[PDB]
Amino acid sequence: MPNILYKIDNQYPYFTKNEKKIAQFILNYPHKVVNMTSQEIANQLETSSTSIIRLSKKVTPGGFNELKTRLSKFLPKEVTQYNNKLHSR
Amino acid sequence: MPNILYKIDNQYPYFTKNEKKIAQFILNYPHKVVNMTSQEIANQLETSSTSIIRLSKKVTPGGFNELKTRLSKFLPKEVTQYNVNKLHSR
Ligand SMILES: [Cl-]
Ligand SMILES: [Cl-]
Ligand code: NA
Ligand code: NI
Ligand code: NI
Repeated sequence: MPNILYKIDNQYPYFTKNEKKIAQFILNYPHKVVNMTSQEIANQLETSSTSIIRLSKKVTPGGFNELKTRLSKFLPKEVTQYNNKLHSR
Repeated sequence: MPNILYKIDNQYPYFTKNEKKIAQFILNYPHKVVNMTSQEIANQLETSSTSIIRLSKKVTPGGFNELKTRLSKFLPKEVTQYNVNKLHSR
């Protein structure tokens, strides 16, 4: 079974300085990322939205939407009824 | 300021299967947790009280009781006097 965080962690050392900044953010704040727009991430990291998109496409074919989808699989499931579902994105 | 739920949410993906079970319960039922013992949580989750204590110490140095103290800061405050608030109990 694939694991996007495993991939990013192990590819990380060969990324550019800017790619590393974005990747480290993803690895360190994977929960926060899934409910952020690319523009929001860019402002937080003092980079461009485009850069967030390009690194997303580098690590997964479907880019930013797919990165968030994939991340969400490794986040906590949410309670459906308080007497479970995939984490939101 | 620090936020223990923020920490657990963002560390969660790298935890072991058992740690994730415990952490998901804390994240999903944080109010329920503050008035449970580690043995009660263990029985709910079909795991060991020691594993609850270990996960607690992993996320906060004071362990299980400190976990509950920190959680209580993010729970509703309770009414001190009913006249026609205080830190949530632990
Ligand atoms: Cl690894
Ligand atoms: Cl978060
Ligand atoms: Na970071
Ligand atoms: Ni969440
Ligand atoms: Ni209460």
